[PDB]
Amino acid sequence: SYYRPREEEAIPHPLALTHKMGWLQLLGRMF
Repeated sequence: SYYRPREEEAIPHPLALTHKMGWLQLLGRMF
């Protein structure tokens, strides 16, 4: 695991997915 402050889990949420999706692509575990 790693420190990432933005690291929320909510699939419906615009947490990063809509703006640029910078870290979901390397994370993959929650979505």
